Amino acid sequence: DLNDAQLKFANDVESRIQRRIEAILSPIVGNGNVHAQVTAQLDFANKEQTEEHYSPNGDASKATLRSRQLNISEQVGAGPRSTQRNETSNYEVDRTIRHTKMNVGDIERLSVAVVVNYKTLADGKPLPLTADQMKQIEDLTREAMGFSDKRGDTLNVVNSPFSA
Amino acid sequence: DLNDAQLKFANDVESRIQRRIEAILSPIVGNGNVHAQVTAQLDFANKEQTEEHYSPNGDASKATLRSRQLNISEQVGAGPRSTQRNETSNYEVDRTIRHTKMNVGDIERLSVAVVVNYKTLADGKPLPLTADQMKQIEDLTREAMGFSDKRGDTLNVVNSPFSA
Amino acid sequence: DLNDAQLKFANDVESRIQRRIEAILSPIVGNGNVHAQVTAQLDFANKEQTEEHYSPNGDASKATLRSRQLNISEQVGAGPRSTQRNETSNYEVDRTIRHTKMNVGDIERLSVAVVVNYKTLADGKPLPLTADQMKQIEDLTREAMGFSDKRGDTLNVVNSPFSA
Amino acid sequence: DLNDAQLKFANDVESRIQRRIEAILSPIVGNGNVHAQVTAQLDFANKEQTEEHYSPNGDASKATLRSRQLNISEQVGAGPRSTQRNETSNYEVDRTIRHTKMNVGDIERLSVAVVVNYKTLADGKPLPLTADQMKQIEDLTREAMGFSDKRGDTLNVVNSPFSA
Amino acid sequence: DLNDAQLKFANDVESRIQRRIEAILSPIVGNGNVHAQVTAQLDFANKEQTEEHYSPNGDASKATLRSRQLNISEQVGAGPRSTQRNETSNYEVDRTIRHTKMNVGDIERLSVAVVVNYKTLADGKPLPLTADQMKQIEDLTREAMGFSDKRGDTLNVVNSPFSA
Repeated sequence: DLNDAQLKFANDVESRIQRRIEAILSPIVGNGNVHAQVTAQLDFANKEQTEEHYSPNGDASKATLRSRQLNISEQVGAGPRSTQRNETSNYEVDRTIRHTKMNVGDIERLSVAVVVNYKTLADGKPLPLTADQMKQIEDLTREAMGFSDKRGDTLNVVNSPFSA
Repeated sequence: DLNDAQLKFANDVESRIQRRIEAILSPIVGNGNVHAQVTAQLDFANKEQTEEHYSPNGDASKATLRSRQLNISEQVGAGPRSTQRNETSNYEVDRTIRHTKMNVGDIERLSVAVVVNYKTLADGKPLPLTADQMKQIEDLTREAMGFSDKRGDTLNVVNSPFSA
Repeated sequence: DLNDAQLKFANDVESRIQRRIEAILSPIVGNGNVHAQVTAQLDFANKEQTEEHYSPNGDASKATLRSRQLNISEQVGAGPRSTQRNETSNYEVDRTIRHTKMNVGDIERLSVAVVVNYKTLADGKPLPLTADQMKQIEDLTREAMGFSDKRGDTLNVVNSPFSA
Repeated sequence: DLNDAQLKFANDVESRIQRRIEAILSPIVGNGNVHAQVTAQLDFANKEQTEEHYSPNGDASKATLRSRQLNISEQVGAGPRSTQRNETSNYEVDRTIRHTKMNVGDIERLSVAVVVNYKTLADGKPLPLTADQMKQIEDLTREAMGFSDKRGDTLNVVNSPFSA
Repeated sequence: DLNDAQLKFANDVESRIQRRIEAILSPIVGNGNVHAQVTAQLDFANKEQTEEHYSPNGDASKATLRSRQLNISEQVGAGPRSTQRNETSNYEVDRTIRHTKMNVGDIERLSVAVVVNYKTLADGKPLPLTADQMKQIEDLTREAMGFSDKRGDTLNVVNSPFSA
């Protein structure tokens, strides 16, 4: 029931990422000379979070006060000195409440496998690509897939001649 | 259901960013001599936040007072001196409450992949572009995509001859 | 639903900024010899804010009083002196409450990409523009776009010959 | 909905400022020899403010009193002197409450771009204008646009020959 | 009843992972020259979790205070010294409540078995593959299956000639 809807959601996301990669990889490598497939680890767990933050007021310069009683006594007779300080302070503090409801269906970790073809010249020899072109393909695929390191995304692009 | 609506929202945003990039990249590079694709990491999490800020009043110059009782006693007989100061102060403080409801569907991180063609002169030789022109394309794409560093936007523009 | 309305709002704002830029850039550069595209980062977050400000009254010259009790005693017998001052003061303070509801749909950051053509004389040679003319175009575009530094606006105008 | 009404309001304000500038710039520069465009940053945020002001009464000359108790005692026996002064004062203070509801749709910052043509004499040579005439145009545009420094208004008028 | 639905859910997930692997393994190894099967250990246990986190306030620099009473007494007569410090502090602490409902049907551990064929040249000799090609197949399968180490995923790809 709901599981099938989630699976179809994942399939559509993967297909659209695949198409976005193919769109940029087509003009330079050529139609059919590139194949990519995407798998997506998604987030279907309902989470609700409330965050409370208090600004520190331990420093007297940023401390906000409402009432303060400072009783000071010094009975000098060091000799028979007698110092007494009774201090009472009531503070008002900065407060920030944030309520967050995470979206259901977010992407947790995306791994993408891309395979490119060789280059057959007018003679027909399948000449492999170069390192610079491979780096360009890797960068383009990283851009298309929305590659990020916080998610833990992995990308692998290899070059090999396609079968007949 | 709602996930499909969010996905269509993302697709429309990406398509419009793509079209905006293509619009400026067309007059100089030429029709079809430029291809770009956009992926968008969006924000579909409902967040509500209330912020409270208190202006500090620790300095006597900016401190606002309502009532103040200052009892001072000095019984000089340092000898048998006896100083006593009882101070009570009630303050009124500046207060700022901000209530914020973040919009659903905002952009978190935008990465854009752009590929340009080579230059075929009247002879037909695919002459590659220059560094200055590449920098101009990068700047134009950054302007079109709304490039920002707080979001974490990444842009990659590479030059390569298009396939037939 | 609402997201589409927000997107159409952004598109209309961007189109009108584009048209305003084109309107001034047309008479001097010429029809079609200028192309500009605008992207707008907008504010669709409902914010409500209440601000309270108290005027400081720590200086006796600007302090407003309602009731004041000053008991002073000096029993001179420094010898066996005995000074005692009990002071109680009730103040009235200036107060300013400001309630603000920010508009939904305001502009946060505007970045604009403008491209101009070269100058083809009667012979037909595409002569590039000059530095003074480029500075004039930059100033005119800044004026049209409502360029501001608090928002974080970025503008890029480059000169390049248009393709056929 | 409301955003479109606000945008149309901004467009009408900008168009009327443009027409006012054109009206004075026409008789001297000539019909069509002047083009101006206006952009307006407006205020669509509902603000409500209540201000309370108390006149200071720390000086005995401007202090208004309702009741005053002054107990003075001097038991001279400096010797065994004993001075005691108990003073209680109740004041009445001046008070001014101001309640302000700012208008929705006010102008925050106006920037205007104006371009003028060259002067083609009977021979047809496009003779540029002079510094005095440019200063006069700048002053007239500042007057028409309602130029102010508190708002942060910026004006740019440049001279360049119009294209065919 | 529900068990059959869960089993069909597992079968669909396994089939889609199998198809994703086959899709990338087809262009290089060839149609039919690759066979893969997937088994999935799934999560059909309903879990609900509430998390509470308190920011530490043991350091006086990050400690937020509401009321503080500090009575200090020093009766010097080390001699007959008498120090007494009574300190009472009330703190306000940061608080974060997270409520999480894990999705039913998540993947716990995925193990995948892939078998590839040999290479029969024009002569017909079944030449085995190379180490580099095997490593490429392993990497592609890891990318397709969403291989992760936290889950405990295991992958085994072996090379052997297919039977008639």
